[PDB]
Amino acid sequence: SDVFHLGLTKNDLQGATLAIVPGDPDRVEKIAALMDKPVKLASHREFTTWRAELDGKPVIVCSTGIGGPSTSIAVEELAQLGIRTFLRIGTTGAIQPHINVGDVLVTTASVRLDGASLHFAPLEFPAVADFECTTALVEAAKSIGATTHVGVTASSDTFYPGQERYDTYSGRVVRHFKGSMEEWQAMGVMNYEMESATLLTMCASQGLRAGMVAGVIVNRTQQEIPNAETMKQTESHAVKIVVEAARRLL
Amino acid sequence: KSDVFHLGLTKNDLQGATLAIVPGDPDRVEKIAALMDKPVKLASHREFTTWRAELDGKPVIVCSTGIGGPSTSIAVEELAQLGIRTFLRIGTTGAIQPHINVGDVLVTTASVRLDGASLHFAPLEFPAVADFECTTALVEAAKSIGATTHVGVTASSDTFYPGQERYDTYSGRVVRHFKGSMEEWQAMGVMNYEMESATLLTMCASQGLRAGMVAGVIVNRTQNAETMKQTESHAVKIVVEAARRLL
Amino acid sequence: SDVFHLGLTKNDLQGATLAIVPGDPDRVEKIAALMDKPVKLASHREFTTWRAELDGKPVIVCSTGIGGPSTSIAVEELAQLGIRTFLRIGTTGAIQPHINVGDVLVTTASVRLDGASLHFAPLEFPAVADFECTTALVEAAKSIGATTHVGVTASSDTFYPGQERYDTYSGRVVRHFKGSMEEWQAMGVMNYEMESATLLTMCASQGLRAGMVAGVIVNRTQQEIPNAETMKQTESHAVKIVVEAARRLL
Amino acid sequence: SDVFHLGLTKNDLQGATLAIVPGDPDRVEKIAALMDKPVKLASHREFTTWRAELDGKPVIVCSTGIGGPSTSIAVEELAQLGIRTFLRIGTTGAIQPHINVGDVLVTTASVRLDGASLHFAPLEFPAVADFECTTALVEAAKSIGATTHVGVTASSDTFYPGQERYDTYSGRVVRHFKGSMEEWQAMGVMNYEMESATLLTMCASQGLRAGMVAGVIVNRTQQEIPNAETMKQTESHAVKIVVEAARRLL
Amino acid sequence: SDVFHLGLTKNDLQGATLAIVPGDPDRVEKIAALMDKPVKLASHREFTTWRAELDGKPVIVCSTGIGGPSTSIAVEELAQLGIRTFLRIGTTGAIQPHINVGDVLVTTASVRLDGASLHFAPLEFPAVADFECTTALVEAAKSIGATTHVGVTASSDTFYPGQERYDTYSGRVVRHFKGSMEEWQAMGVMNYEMESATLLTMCASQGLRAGMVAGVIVNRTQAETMKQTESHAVKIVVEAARRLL
Amino acid sequence: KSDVFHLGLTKNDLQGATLAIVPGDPDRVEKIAALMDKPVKLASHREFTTWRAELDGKPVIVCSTGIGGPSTSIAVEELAQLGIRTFLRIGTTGAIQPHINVGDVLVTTASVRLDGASLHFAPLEFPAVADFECTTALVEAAKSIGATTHVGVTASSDTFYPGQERYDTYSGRVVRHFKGSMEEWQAMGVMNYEMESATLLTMCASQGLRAGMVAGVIVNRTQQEIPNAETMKQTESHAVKIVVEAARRLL
Ligand SMILES: O=c1[nH]c(=O)n(COCCO)c(O)c1Cc1cccc(OCc2ccccc2)c1
Ligand SMILES: O=c1[nH]c(=O)n(COCCO)c(O)c1Cc1cccc(OCc2ccccc2)c1
Ligand SMILES: O=c1[nH]c(=O)n(COCCO)c(O)c1Cc1cccc(OCc2ccccc2)c1
Ligand SMILES: O=c1[nH]c(=O)n(COCCO)c(O)c1Cc1cccc(OCc2ccccc2)c1
Ligand SMILES: O=c1[nH]c(=O)n(COCCO)c(O)c1Cc1cccc(OCc2ccccc2)c1
Ligand SMILES: O=c1[nH]c(=O)n(COCCO)c(O)c1Cc1cccc(OCc2ccccc2)c1
Ligand SMILES: [K+]
Ligand SMILES: [K+]
Ligand SMILES: [K+]
Repeated sequence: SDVFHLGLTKNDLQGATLAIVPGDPDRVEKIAALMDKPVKLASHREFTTWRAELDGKPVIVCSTGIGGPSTSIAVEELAQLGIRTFLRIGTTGAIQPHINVGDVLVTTASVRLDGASLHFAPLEFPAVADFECTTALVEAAKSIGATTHVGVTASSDTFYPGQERYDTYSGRVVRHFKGSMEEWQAMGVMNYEMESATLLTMCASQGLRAGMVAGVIVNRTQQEIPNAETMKQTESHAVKIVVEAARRLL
Repeated sequence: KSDVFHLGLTKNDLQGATLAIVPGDPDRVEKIAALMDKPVKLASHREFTTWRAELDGKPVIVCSTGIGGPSTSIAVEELAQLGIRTFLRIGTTGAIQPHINVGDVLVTTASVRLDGASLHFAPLEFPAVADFECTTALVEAAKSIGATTHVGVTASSDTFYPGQERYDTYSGRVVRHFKGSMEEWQAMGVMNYEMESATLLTMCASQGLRAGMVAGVIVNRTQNAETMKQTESHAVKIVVEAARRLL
Repeated sequence: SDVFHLGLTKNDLQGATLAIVPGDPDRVEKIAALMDKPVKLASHREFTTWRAELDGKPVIVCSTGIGGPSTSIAVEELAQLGIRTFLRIGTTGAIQPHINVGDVLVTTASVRLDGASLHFAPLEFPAVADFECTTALVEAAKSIGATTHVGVTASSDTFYPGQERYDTYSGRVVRHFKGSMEEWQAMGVMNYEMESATLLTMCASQGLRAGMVAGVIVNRTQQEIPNAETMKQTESHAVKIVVEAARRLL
Repeated sequence: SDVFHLGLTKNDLQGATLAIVPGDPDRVEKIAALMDKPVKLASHREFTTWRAELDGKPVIVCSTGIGGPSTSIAVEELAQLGIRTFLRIGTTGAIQPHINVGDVLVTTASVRLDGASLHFAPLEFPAVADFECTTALVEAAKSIGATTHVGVTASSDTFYPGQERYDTYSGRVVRHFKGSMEEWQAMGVMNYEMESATLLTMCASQGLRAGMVAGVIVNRTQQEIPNAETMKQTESHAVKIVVEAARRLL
Repeated sequence: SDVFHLGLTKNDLQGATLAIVPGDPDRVEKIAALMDKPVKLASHREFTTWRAELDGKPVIVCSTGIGGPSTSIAVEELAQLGIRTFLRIGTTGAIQPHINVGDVLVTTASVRLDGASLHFAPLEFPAVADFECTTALVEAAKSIGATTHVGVTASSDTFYPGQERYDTYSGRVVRHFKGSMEEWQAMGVMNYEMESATLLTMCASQGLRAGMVAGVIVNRTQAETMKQTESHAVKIVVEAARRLL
Repeated sequence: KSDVFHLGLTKNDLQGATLAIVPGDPDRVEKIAALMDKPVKLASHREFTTWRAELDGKPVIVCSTGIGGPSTSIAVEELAQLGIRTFLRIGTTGAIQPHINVGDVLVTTASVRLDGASLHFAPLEFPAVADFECTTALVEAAKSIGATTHVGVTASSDTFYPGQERYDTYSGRVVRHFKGSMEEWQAMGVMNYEMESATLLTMCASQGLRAGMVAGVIVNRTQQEIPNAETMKQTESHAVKIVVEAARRLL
């Protein structure tokens, strides 16, 4: 292995410069199966890597795990191995009333409610997505025909207090995050997730291209629990979009 | 006499216009408006000069903001009250990357917030990001007229001198916070310096308004009078062509 | 010209070391007319410059515009040309019930609700006026006989949200500035304006003398819309004080 | 399941109130095997859970993954299920010249170079370990006879820039973290890891008991590559200490 | 004198490496009297210094005054003279309902509501007590038989607004501290005092050992017992010093 | 016996006094009070010593604050509760400008806030500014007795050592934040270092109380590190005469 965590060599990639980066290790195979000649490379901790082919060109699929810290490890080590373009796909909870479950969201930039992004750039630096990657995702969503929303995402280091959840062990939220959801809502923020602030900041400040797409599985203004059947269809919809976007970026 | 506090305009003056081009210089307002059909002056107060014109049978507004976030925030807020929903900024800039030449055109995706006024609308963690439709329109308009274009991040400062790390000043010193800042921005891939985009993009993105940013390079910090005039005409043609696609 | 923005040479000043700095470019001609031998020097962007004579000594009047950014340009370039003393004249809105419309205010120091001051000194540094300039303004106010208050001013980078105005397009104020006016009121702050924080900080941290005087045109506890008759008389009253103060500082 | 991520019910725990929380899902079986009646419960994403018995009392072992974010999900959902005491075991890189590879470190408190801790308490709040937990670990290390150091730990949201590593894709470190290692060294900080700031802050501010122990696999002042032989013995040493400390806290 | 403020030479210490550091200059004699052969060395400003014998070993008692600033002067100058272990004793106001007047509190670490700690380490650094010192204080509390609580302390640069007191001249508390007591209460913070954050931070970041113990004289949620509580706590800090010689 | 928590004073003890001179050293209180008519000792508790005197037929208070903002904030609050409305501080200082000499007098217009206590009264953006009437009286009194006076900005630190960039210490190190800080304040025109002005001026200006600050230079940091004990004695007596004369103008 040429790297500390992923368990991969330069030869394993076979000249790949683009990677799709989901959060769940168990979802890596499903994405790679949509492309040609899928093969397993490695699995260590939360990092599972598969290789595939797209229009005769090698492509990587690699899981990051939950959160900025493990995402920062995966992105750095993939960059060392030659990756220059990163496309993230994940699940999300919407905070706007007009956004429904099953909708697809493309992130232009993120609210930095994380710690890892500060290790690459000061807070004043924008957590902005690459223009070519964002274009490819919006065009891919229109190609397959989905309800799409484009805008700002709130990216939090926690699932609970940072997203103003009160049904917890303590039942309390620290002063800084008290009434924060209502503030983001008024500012036009679409949704909550946990990795995009880190990914977009670290790529934009290091000459790497990054894009972000997500499927809505819950709306915070309507309900609190997701549905099992609709989630699988929504995940399938978002996967098709990210693969189609990767096609345009090769 | 007036519906607003500073601009001196009524809703009737706009004639249903929802788009506005916002330069910094009051003197350059006439020049932009003359490129479009039926140009007419409306008001001239302080640093704010407003002109109305017609683009493809649709009314468009041109209004100067002056230098800096404070007066930009006054102009944008008062124009939004009058019915404007789309704002397109055009200005001059100094490039900090060696590959970007004088005469090049730059489109801003988002800005580094080295200003104060942006914080009056959203906390620092909120991204000073441009609208996707506006950015697309500006990029496609630049390709239409044929120009050397660079797309990326811009540093937006509340000063011209210390915040942009200039040492040829009265004091000859730069405060600790900004010492070595230019080298840091350069390493992070930041294209250029200007003085208004962070305020404009933050206030628009956090209030449901569409904003875009385009600039012409007149100097490179790592390295002519007539070349500055040609660069302005090149950039002005792009912002008008982009406005056509957004109507 | 020897400067980037103002369009002036060192010769145009003719040995001048003091400058009166208003905000409105249209007000420059009125202030210069009060002094002997007025002449137009330059007009570029928001910067209009006039040269006059006071007691046989050359004096400059130069507009800064609204806000710290353009003010920082004007002051720096004037300092390069030889100016060592700066006196600001402007309008203001009072936040104290005991201060009435028509009163004159002299600022000792300012609350830094701006960005430009930070480009010259860290936040812990006081935005304080020069003692000789402040004494000259107070004694000039007593010379003409006007109701004067001396104290602290809040200096904001915006006209609307930073001064807690809710009659706007969005009708919202960001968390940081919510309830800020009530806090400044309890702390004894007299008024709101938009330039003093930048001017006083940049001068005090660079060895330049600076003073600040203002006329109250509106009271926030009483009304919102100003007048026409009383505004003109207050602006004529305050201008007299700033010229009289310049006589003492020459 | 009673929770969102772990895939566990309250009855699965069988009355357990203590959990050992490693980072690596693969290390869970190895810790559980030291105790009586070890059995698998669930495996979802980076969260693997096993149940065992210690002196006739049920105990839980659950993986957190790398980083504060996934750690915060695991700790919260375990607290919902009845866990009140948390003991972390991990690997670390030492930054003091007097600490040898193979040594064991017990953390009294942590430097907060993370984001997640801020979602529970403001920066001024100490990321401090529980006194009873710290005592148990120190006495357990004395029991088996290991070389032990007790003190402060630096806890970072990144593996690379936040720990001032320069052998990377960019080869640069952001201004904030430039020269930071030398600063921590002078302040007597022992080591770098990635989860203790989150764990200790979130427990101390919510009435939960937490302790932290680690085995040194590399010294940053000596070499940059860990020895893949003594590492197995070091991790075996640290596991024995955490299990013996758990015995004392039942 | 070998120092700027304290008025002491290295010879005055007679080889002492441990110091008990109260806030009150008038309480220095009272603490020393519990040990053998106490003698006054110096009295300058708010710094009163006595030396005594404990189990045949010399021990220093030196007042710091109220607040981080004067504390930082005393600790630094004592370190120059050879002191390596510092044990603080004081009074406190509890903010938890379960802690009674007369109880004894041992601080593991402190909430940094002070300015002086920042002059030694950035805010992210923990104001944590030394493990050996904390252990000795807990064991000494059991030795005399007190009702003891161990945990986190809020350390403030003011007595009034920083501790959310509204019975003042202004009757107001700045926004930053409005509702702060309730927040600390929910986070399990035991009490308020004015020096621990400075002491613990400056010692932990400079290789010096420090411990903190206090007697509860008032409960914020709720003369006679005030003197008894102080006598109880002083006995503990001297007994703790015995185990650290 | 006492109307306050710390000072050990009743409102009746003040006899109608509204002005207080506030030094740092408890042992310097008697020296200032001896300059005025009918001096009497009221109380001595902790670092707080209080004397009462008469000035031009009007009662005046002298009360020590101790070193640092924390104890200063206690003294000021409890004196205000007893009716004091005007505060004048006197102390010793170390100059950081080459042109300021030992024996000079400094009057502070406003202070750089390198303290913690000031934040408990107003956010950092609020200026630590002195009262205009108090400042005017201090400058005029200095010219009255004839002294070399400088008016400007003071750096007010929560420590004596690292916050004032002293390296001759036990550790020999200064935290990143304050490394190179003295050179920065020097370039910005800051006159000197002391330890209480930021707290005093902020808390008074934000609560409707009048405050003034004056100090005597006993050391210059660019010239030396250890003050001459003979010159300190003379400078102290010089500064005390000014603060009493300034108090006369404000009654
Ligand atoms: O609100 C959310 N915030 C987020 O940050 N994310 C993104 O994934 C983070 C790790 O789960 C996310 O996705 C959601 C949506 C959501 C709501 C409730 C419970 C969720 O979790 C797992 C689960 C439990 C039961 C059935 C299906 C899924 C997810
Ligand atoms: O470096 C820059 N930073 C900027 O923020 N801007 C943007 O305009 C801000 C107000 O001028 C900007 O454009 C430049 C480029 C530049 C370099 C040197 C001098 C400049 O000033 C005005 C000028 C001087 C002489 C002839 C024409 C214009 C502008
Ligand atoms: O509340 C104020 N805050 C301020 O910061 N300033 C200072 O001028 C900033 C530039 O406008 C200021 O002056 C005022 C008073 C005021 C209130 C309402 C409208 C104002 O604007 C211009 C106007 C409109 C209608 C009639 C006369 C003047 C000014
Ligand atoms: O310096 C460190 N910082 C840390 O934060 N951690 C803690 O684990 C975090 C996830 O690896 C940790 O442990 C170390 C020690 C270290 C140094 C170099 C490479 C390392 O990585 C994995 C590995 C690769 C090859 C052989 C053994 C271990 C670990
Ligand atoms: O609430 C407190 N906060 C604290 O920071 N401290 C610590 O001592 C700091 C200086 O008193 C502390 O101890 C207390 C307890 C307390 C409450 C009310 C009055 C107090 O003051 C002195 C006094 C007044 C009247 C009778 C006896 C003692 C002390
Ligand atoms: O540099 C200084 N910074 C200050 O903050 N102060 C103000 O007094 C604070 C408590 O000493 C202050 O005064 C000085 C001048 C100074 C320098 C070295 C030693 C000093 O202390 C007492 C002393 C010791 C030996 C001979 C004479 C005086 C005072
Ligand atoms: K993870
Ligand atoms: K302007
Ligand atoms: K003190």
